Amino acid sequence: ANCERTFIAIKPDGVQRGLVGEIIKRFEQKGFRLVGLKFMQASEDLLKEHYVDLKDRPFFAGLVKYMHSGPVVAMVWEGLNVVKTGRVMLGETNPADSKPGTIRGDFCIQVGRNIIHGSDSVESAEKEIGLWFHPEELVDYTSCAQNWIYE
Amino acid sequence: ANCERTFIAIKPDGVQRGLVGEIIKRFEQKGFRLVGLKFMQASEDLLKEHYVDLKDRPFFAGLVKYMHSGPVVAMVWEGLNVVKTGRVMLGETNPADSKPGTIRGDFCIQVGRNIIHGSDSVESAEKEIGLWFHPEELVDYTSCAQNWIYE
Amino acid sequence: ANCERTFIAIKPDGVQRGLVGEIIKRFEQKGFRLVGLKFMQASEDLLKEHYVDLKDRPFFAGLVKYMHSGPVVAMVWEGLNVVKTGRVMLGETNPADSKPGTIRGDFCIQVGRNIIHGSDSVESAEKEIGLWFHPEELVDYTSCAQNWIYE
Amino acid sequence: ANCERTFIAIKPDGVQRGLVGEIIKRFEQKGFRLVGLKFMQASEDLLKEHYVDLKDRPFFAGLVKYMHSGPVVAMVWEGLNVVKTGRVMLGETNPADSKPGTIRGDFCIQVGRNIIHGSDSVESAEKEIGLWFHPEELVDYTSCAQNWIYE
Amino acid sequence: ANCERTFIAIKPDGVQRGLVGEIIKRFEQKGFRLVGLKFMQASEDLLKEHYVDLKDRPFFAGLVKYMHSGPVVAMVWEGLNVVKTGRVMLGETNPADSKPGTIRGDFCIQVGRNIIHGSDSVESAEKEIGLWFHPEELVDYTSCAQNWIYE
Amino acid sequence: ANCERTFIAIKPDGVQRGLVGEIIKRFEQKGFRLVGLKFMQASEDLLKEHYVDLKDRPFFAGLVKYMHSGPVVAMVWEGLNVVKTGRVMLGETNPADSKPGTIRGDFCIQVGRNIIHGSDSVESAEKEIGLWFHPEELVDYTSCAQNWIYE
Ligand SMILES: Nc1ncnc2c1ncn2[C@@H]1O[C@H](COP(=O)(O)OP(=O)(O)O)[C@@H](O)[C@H]1O
Ligand SMILES: Nc1ncnc2c1ncn2[C@@H]1O[C@H](COP(=O)(O)OP(=O)(O)O)[C@@H](O)[C@H]1O
Ligand SMILES: Nc1ncnc2c1ncn2[C@@H]1O[C@H](COP(=O)(O)OP(=O)(O)O)[C@@H](O)[C@H]1O
Ligand SMILES: Nc1ncnc2c1ncn2[C@@H]1O[C@H](COP(=O)(O)OP(=O)(O)O)[C@@H](O)[C@H]1O
Ligand SMILES: Nc1ncnc2c1ncn2[C@@H]1O[C@H](COP(=O)(O)OP(=O)(O)O)[C@@H](O)[C@H]1O
Ligand SMILES: Nc1ncnc2c1ncn2[C@@H]1O[C@H](COP(=O)(O)OP(=O)(O)O)[C@@H](O)[C@H]1O
Repeated sequence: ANCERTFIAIKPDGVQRGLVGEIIKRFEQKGFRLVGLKFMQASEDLLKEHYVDLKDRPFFAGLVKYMHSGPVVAMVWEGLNVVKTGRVMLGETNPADSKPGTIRGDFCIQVGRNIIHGSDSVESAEKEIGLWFHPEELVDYTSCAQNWIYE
Repeated sequence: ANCERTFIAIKPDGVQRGLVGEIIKRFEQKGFRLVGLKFMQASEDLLKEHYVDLKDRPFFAGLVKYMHSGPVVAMVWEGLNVVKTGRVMLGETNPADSKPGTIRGDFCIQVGRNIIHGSDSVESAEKEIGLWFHPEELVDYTSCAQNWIYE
Repeated sequence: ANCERTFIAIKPDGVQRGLVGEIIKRFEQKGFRLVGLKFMQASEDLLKEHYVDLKDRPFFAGLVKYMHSGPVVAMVWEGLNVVKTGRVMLGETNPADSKPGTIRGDFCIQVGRNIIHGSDSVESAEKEIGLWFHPEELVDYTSCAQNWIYE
Repeated sequence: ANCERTFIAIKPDGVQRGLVGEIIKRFEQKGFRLVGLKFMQASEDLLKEHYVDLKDRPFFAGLVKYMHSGPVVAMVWEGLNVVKTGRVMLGETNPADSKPGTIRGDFCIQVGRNIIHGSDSVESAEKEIGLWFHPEELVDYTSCAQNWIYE
Repeated sequence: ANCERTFIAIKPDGVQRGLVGEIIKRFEQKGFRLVGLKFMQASEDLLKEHYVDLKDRPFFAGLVKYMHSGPVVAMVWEGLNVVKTGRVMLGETNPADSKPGTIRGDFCIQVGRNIIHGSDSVESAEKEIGLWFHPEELVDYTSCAQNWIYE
Repeated sequence: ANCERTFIAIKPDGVQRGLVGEIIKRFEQKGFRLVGLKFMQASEDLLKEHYVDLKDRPFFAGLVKYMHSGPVVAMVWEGLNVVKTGRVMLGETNPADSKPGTIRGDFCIQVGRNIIHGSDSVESAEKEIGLWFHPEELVDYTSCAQNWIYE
């Protein structure tokens, strides 16, 4: 098995374009366990604290704005190397550099409207999870298919 | 347009059988607007109240127990006639009576494992939404395709 | 076999909501032949003759305006009962009476934004076919699968 | 649970048009258990003995021919009311009368090239199963999801 | 944003093997705009100017014959890097070097039956675009999702 | 064309997680020809011989046991470079190293539960086909789209 968690957020462009279910499907079909799921308009404070290590950049202002401009689906997924694998499923930050088959590769175009975020490290993951979710919103259960997903 | 809402819950079998994404995708692609989304283990109290109109039924205690046995995905969806046509999308209560193309017709077999719940009326819907969600959890936004979904 | 034809048009909500590829796909996988396919910004004059049998109706005016308000995907499909069965595939004129499985029942909500036009009759189809398409534009070929599609 | 079995055969037109996996997917996603699966060119004798209760009809000659003209996928599926439900999933014999959402409804056109067969009764089922399969080709195992499919 | 254009053609194997709806779908869901769309039985003269840079090559003769041997779906797609990224989406010229996820990598096998043409450059695209399409036939409109597709 | 064949088996996790249809569908849609298909519980003897080149590996006994723990779908697929490009479709041995768009990249997580086997060479392929199938079980037919898949 493995209880490694990651934080995946669907951005407002992802919501606005009706990509929520498709994105969730990709994680389910892969065998990752859904741990947390909420739908929220994320506050400026939250998005600032979240994207904080990128305050120095000339897209940060417009970033926080856009991320506050609509609703986001906040998710926590569990499984073996979710963080790393999840990021591969996502694709490269820039959808022009994301390979076909990937989420960004398949469904979006420009880096500022790249539909989705996912943690870049297990460090980022736990910070992002504590920041977007309350402990009691992370649900624990066992997949019926656990023994067929994991040795 | 219409601001009518319905309550849709994905039952623990739905979550266990990896249908969250699929189900959300059908509501999205139909043009309906996601208003609330949460992942939780429902308390028996909650469930008993949820299903209070059925307290006098042979299946009630089983229903409550089964509904408490795993996590559910609680959702709120908005649109013209969402309640009535949301139920059409779900199929009949019994998956044997649900037609191919409906969520239950396509994805499940037995009545006690019918994967999804939908409000049966506007009155029920609002009772159910108030019971499962706080109004601040319900997100207001306008679909970018609104004018293309509604005259 | 049968080389009967029908006019199917994907209205501008269809195009705007990105249902072009999906709608074609459903006719293809049914095993109908793509006879002609044009992406046209239609005209009011063009629309009126098409909708002449509805000039008597209140909505007519705005329909023409809506039908005129953005690009359409204009198409001809060849096959046995492509007229009649294609209308079963469209679902009812009102998306709220359209069954899940049908194109409207899956992808839209309101009678006035019902994403797709089909031909009510072969009578209407021939009338319709010639108005949007000249014989030059219509294509003729044999489906490599024809023998497996019809005895 | 329930161990009711049915016999589903994909006809050569269904194989030739690449519909095998899609058909199997429909049964899997529904929750039915795959019991038997073989791929075969079916003998005239077998097809005659199989379609025997229809020897009196003016399509029987051309039927047996066509059914022998290519390979068939022979399947056995298990579950609650599989025979009856399987036939609903299939659709009406004539694809012009099969509803969208159904296998025939979605993927074929003419009754002589209607892609698929499935037993019309539990009587037919067991006869067809003994006739197409050897006992040792019917595999017994338990779905990991059995308790989520069945009460 | 970006209103750059590219020529994408679905070769006659693509059309014969029923991949029209699926290919469009993949460009749509990527969030590119359908500029123009014609189903043409192409000409040898037409094909030669297109394939002029390959007149020096052995296969050229038969390519033109194959390209000429059945209907094509001729299309223009508008978007940011629709030329370049569209070629990543096509996969390599040889389907055997095309990655799974790409259109060729998923749907075809042999270099000489590679189902789809895309533009090697914007240089080539403009050259290509004008040859198959006149300005009348090209459509102009704004995607209701444009704001969510590009910052 | 090409009459090269490969052996593909769906491992018991593949069958348990409802991926039979999905997997077959990818081989079909790619243009490859299904030659043999059988559903069976593999004997340890069979499996030990199947995997004889790996008898000296730390994982061998586990592999055999796991492979014996449920039914597998044994298949034979034909086409130009099926062996090599069949493996490209599967992903890397380790699903963590398999790219999105591949069967393992999309559908599984751990190396010991990597859902599918494909022959690693022509020599292996023929050894494997001879081991799992009798030549009379392998069905010869011509795809109706052959001329459209192969020059
Ligand atoms: N040059 C840019 N212009 C606009 N937005 C950007 C740019 N670079 C990054 N972003 C946005 O900021 C977010 C965070 O950036 P980064 O951490 O580099 O990528 P990722 O989100 O893939 O970890 C990205 O999701 C992206 O949408
Ligand atoms: N006969 C039954 N046996 C077991 N469970 C049942 C039975 N009837 C209904 N249920 C469960 O109770 C839920 C609520 O029942 P009801 O309100 O009658 O149907 P609906 O869900 O269509 O509103 C159903 O979705 C189903 O899961
Ligand atoms: N009550 C209505 N209100 C608004 N628009 C309507 C109404 N009825 C029909 N329409 C529009 O007019 C078009 C043609 O109407 P009609 O010919 O009766 O239906 P159909 O398109 O099913 O043949 C429909 O596709 C629809 O967009
Ligand atoms: N009028 C007809 N013309 C050609 N083929 C037919 C006709 N009627 C039935 N068939 C074929 O014979 C098979 C058996 O017929 P029947 O038992 O009536 O339908 P089903 O297969 O739905 O049980 C059908 O699958 C169908 O393909
Ligand atoms: N070696 C080859 N043998 C046969 N046909 C080829 C070969 N190389 C290319 N072609 C055909 O010629 C077309 C154009 O070739 P080229 O312009 O090099 O590739 P692309 O279409 O990727 O730009 C291809 O789409 C393909 O159908
Ligand atoms: N390190 C491992 N731990 C557990 N199982 C393994 C390991 N490596 C390989 N296997 C299993 O053995 C099978 C055969 O191994 P190998 O031939 O090396 O890979 P491939 O399947 O790519 O040919 C794999 O498909 C996998 O299921």
